[PDB]
Amino acid sequence: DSFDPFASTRTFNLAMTDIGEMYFMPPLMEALAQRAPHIQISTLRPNAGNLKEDMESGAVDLALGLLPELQTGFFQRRLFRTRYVCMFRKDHPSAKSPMSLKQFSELEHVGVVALNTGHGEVDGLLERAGIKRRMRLVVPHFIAIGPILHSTDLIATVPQRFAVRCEVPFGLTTSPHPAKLPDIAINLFWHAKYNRDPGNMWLRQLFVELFSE
Amino acid sequence: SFDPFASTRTFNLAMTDIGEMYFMPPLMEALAQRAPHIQISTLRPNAGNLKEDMESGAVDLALGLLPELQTGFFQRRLFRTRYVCMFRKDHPSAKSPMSLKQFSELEHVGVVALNTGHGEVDGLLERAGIKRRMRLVVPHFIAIGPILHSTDLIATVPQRFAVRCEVPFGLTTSPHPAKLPDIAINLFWHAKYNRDPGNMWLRQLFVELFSEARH
Repeated sequence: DSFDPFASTRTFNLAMTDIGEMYFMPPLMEALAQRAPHIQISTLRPNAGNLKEDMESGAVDLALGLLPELQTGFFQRRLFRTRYVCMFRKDHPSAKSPMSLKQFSELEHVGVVALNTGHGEVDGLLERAGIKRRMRLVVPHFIAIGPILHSTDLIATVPQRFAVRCEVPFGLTTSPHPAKLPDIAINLFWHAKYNRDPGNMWLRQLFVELFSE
Repeated sequence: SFDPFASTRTFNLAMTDIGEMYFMPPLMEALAQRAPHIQISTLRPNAGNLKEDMESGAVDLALGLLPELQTGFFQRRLFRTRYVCMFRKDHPSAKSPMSLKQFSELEHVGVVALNTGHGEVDGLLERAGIKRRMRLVVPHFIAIGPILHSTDLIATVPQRFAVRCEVPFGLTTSPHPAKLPDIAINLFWHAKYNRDPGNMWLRQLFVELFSEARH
């Protein structure tokens, strides 16, 4: 086909995690305002069936995150790797940075289940490393984290990006995590069929320009 | 009997993402003094089979619209919330109260919000013949604040959600230019546990904290 961002009115469909939405969308829409102001963007969670078939059909253009299932017929590219960080409200009575493992186990925690994303492991990685945490609140997803941490003496274990997005708006501070946790690798997946498609290419290159390290 | 100051029970609460964002901070803040040894865990209403889970006792309370819960379920109105138009405060052109004209002229973020009272909006507007430049459509509300803060987009969003996001993201709101209905936000619990001291107490706390009935 052909592609002119100035004029293009095409709809792009992006699969991403909720945090992925929170992190990618604002600087992307900000960029798209000056680069392709007439195209449309719609996001969806990866779980919603069926990612392989939909990406193969063209219903979904790109996908971002761990998404380990996509292998054959899929090009991928790593935008960045992110570390886990301990985050809490700045005026916290006792929390300190860098935080000791002892204090970590002593304090009370909010847990994000984060089922079927790479961030679901943490609550188990800590358990298998023999680190007791007082789980005062357990929520499925990350949306309520900032608000909760701001109004309580709770602490949370979140990826560094979620921390940076929330630090200023909710008066939160962070701390290098007291527990040896792995990094998460964040990739950009696109189907091999559309590897040469000008539009898909352009949007890809934009994602790389914006987010890659 | 049930003693909050001593109890170490886990309570399970079914609620939407916005519901989480709104109910959870002032609740945990309150529980810090009243019952500092209990545990709370939340979940979306769609996950699992909610009636069976609530009847079995896996889920204690559920908050929202939830028209599915009719029989064997007692409900209690916590409040009524109205739709509001939100955007960043330093917006080049957006004004409050916002004119319907300007609303149709500006660009929008849509939250699909499937299986919610909030899902209807995108349709209610269409059937009222109101065109919108849907620049970005997202499934849920999590990315809204950040997006609005960084772009000249505007969004149709529930009153309380707006209240949560105004201060952190430097957002202003506006009475919605379109005639939209109010959503009724209720507290549901199963009839089996209507007399259960713990469940009763937690209900009473939810009423004390969030009910606007008397005033």
